[PDB]
Amino acid sequence: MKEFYLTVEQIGDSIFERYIDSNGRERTREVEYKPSLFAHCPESQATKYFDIYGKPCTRKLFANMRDASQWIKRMEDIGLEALGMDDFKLAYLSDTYNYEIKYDHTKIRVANFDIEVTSPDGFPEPSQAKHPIDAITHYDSIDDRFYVFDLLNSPYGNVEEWSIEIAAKLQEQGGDEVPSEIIDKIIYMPFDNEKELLMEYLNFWQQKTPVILTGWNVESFAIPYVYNRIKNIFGESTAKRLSPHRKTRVKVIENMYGSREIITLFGISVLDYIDLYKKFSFTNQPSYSLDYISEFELNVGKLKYDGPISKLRESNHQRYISYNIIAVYRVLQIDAKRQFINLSLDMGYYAKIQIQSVFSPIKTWDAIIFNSLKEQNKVIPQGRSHPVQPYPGAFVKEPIPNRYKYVMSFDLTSAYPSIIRQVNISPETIAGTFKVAPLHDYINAVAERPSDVYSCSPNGMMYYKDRDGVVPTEITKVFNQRKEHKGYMLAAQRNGEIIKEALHNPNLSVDEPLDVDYRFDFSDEIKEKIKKLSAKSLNEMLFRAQRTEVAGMTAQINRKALINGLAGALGNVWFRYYDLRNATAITTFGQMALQWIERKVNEYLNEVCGTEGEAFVLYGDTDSIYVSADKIIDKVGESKFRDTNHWVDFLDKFARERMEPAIDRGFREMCEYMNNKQHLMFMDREAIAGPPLGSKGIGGFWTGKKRYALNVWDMEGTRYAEPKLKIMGLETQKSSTPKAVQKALKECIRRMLQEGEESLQEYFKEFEKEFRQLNYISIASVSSANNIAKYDVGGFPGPKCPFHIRGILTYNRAIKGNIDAPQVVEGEKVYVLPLREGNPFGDKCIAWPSGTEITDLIKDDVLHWMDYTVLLEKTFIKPLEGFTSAAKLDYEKKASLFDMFDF
DNA sequence: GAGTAAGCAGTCCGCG
DNA sequence: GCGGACTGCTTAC
Ligand SMILES: O=c1ccn([C@H]2C[C@H](O)[C@@H](COP(=O)(O)CP(=O)(O)OP(=O)(O)O)O2)c(=O)[nH]1
Ligand SMILES: [Ca+2]
Ligand SMILES: [Ca+2]
Ligand SMILES: [Ca+2]
Ligand SMILES: [Ca+2]
Repeated sequence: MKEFYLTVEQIGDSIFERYIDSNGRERTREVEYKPSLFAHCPESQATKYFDIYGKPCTRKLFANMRDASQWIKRMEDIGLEALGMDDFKLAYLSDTYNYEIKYDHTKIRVANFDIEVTSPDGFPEPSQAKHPIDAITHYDSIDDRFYVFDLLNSPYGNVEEWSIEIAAKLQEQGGDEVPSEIIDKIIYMPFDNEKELLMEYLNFWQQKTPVILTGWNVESFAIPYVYNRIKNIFGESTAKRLSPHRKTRVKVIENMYGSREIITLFGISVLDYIDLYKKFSFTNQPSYSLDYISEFELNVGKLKYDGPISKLRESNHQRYISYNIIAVYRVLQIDAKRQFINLSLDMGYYAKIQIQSVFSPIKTWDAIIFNSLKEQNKVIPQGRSHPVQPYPGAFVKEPIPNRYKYVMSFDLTSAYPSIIRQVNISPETIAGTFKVAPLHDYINAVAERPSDVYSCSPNGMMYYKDRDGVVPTEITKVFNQRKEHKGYMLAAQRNGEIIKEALHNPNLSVDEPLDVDYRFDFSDEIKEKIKKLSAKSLNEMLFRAQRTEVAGMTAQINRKALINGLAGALGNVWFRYYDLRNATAITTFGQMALQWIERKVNEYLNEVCGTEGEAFVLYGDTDSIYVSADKIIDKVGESKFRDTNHWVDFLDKFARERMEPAIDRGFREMCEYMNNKQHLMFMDREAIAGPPLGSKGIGGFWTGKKRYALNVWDMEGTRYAEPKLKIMGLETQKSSTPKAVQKALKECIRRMLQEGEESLQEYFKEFEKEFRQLNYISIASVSSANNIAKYDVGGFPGPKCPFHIRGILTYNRAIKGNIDAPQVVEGEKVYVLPLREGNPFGDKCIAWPSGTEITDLIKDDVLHWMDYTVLLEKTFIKPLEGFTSAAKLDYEKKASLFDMFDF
């Protein structure tokens, strides 16, 4: 097989690489790597190395990596550019794997682990590690085994062995309900003292050395706790055995809020799953506890136990160990669904970076572009310092706040990357400039055509048509990968809907789910069988379909993120190819595009409807337009339609057969106008929205920019079995809005959009009537707790103190001297509740860590003093007021002359 | 060390 | 009691 790297590190003048050899065996090697860098030379000098602008360079081959670094300094002291890859492990990887990396995941050791630590004195800080590590579950992807390290004897209690028989029993049977599919995979190792447990853990670590190290919060908790604990017991160099190359760094992160210390284990690629989740999932959760995310991603119940975690090992060791094991499994289950480890690996090897560098689009693209240019013997520029400057982004049309009955939306395929490719925007494709007209002049086709010769953006930039830039070339490769996966996700999504329609009439027989590939639209024959299947079979199929759609989602959305990342990175000063002319070329072309096509669409629709100057485009943002289809519908008359699906079919056909061509024609003209390399402005229909036919539903509404609601029947070709709400920006979409209020507001919106004013009024009355009976957590607000110290004036609120911070300060005072009350962590999320005046907390609000029940010592008082009135007004009524007034609708029956009668 | 646009809640402060 | 300037947080794209 072809060889591929596992990890690479630079240590002095040495490259340390773990790799898989041709026999598929894991190896390590120290390499005295001899780097190269480049200096411009005169034209007189024969060379095969040119920089990106075509200037000749001379190769400087250094005897070691320090030599190359010193040379960079000397070049700075002279005032001349030092060209080439300055991150030597990237050059090494590039030189060592000069071919497309084909990797095999079954040879890559992936470790998932979680430790337990009993603490009678509050949170066990990793930097101190003054408490015994009393459990470790470590899952090894190559043995496919959960290795369990269990401390029986500890200063905090001596316990009996954990029972695999009891762990496997149902909870309702006194057992721990450890999932059956992993019972046979547990290897249990009890220990009578800490020292032998850790020694045995290290010895096992050397034998099964992680390549990818993951789990939940491993980077901030488990890894540094294990390191510092081993350090304190055995010494630093023993703790250093956690590194395959016996090198570590007690690191520091430089950002915006705080000052922490994590451990860099050299020769290991750490991907804390919480970080993967935050980057790749595109959710913002009110909490990031594993219980919460597990419930969210998998619909498994919260791991139940009695009393604090600081007493769990002693009161119920049986459950303590089982839960340690289950928590490890849960991350594996989330990854089986989301597939972020697979994605990370795909991207890492594609770019030829250290795998942990997937968190940095900038690093990722620097490597991709470097490897691309090197193939053509081109020499990359030296990174330069730049001052941070703001620059303009997208256009957003101010919408008229209102209800909007029928709406058809259209949006450009991969807009920013497509602009890059259309205009040929790259550092080396710059041809010059032209004198700009005001933007509106391009929008309205009155401005002098920018160029006969070059490809242009209305920002003033000109690019070569006759040659490809490394940016367009490489962004196109990743775009095409993205396209393929979106194709799979949408097919699976459509297949899902075929299955949901078939569940309306489930057959009564014993059958099996069909062996199909959900990535491709079901054949007619498959559709026929589906119509005969049992409910059991169908639901299993729906599950499989939905798991396929999730996988395509992960793979498509994050390749999209990567390419969109390339466009944004051009405006980041740390990017080697930083250039505000290129960044601005994209955004400004985007602004023109959106407003250009708004004009063309109003023109076209006025023409086909035989009217003039009517406004069909009601709203737009970045690359999207929203079209009022009321007149399209009135033109034919609502009477002519059989059911809802009939008119959805009409507008679908209208968009595809009439509008899109007119849109295409409009953009091809703009392409010619800007003399672009390639026409790539593809604006496909997104949503088809309206009320159910015959209903009092209002279809949709806008309250302002980025704030709207649509009852959608078809989305990018997916015809839903049931209408689905498309809500953007409104409180139901915000993680700060309480759970039960999101739910309540959404149901209000659903009623407005599908049923009408009377239905809405009915529901509102009920909610206000019953809401006081909701669980306090479900009605608590959520906020990130940033810069807490800044507003802490002797335990009390300082000036300009934010509401949620004041609650944190209220919490701190009420738990002062409470030994095991959970401390709020700076930068993390809290629940927040308003308090009635005269409460025994002495302030107007309280806040405690999200995802957790509030400590029982102050829960009582919180429940008693919660201010339901304020909580409803603030989170529910006031947003609902915004929705309804914009929609010209009432949530409560207004007073009227009819009040004089008895109905 | 991907980007900008833009909405809403809240504090401070003015207002016979 | 509510506006406007201000920060903080959060979303749409
Ligand atoms: O996180 C983001 C989101 C958007 N955009 C910019 C760049 C985006 O190109 C642009 C439009 O945003 P969408 O309509 O959501 C996306 P796109 O067109 O990428 O992908 P489709 O083919 O529609 O799934 O906004 C960003 O720069 N960053
Ligand atoms: Ca735990
Ligand atoms: Ca788009
Ligand atoms: Ca059937
Ligand atoms: Ca869009």
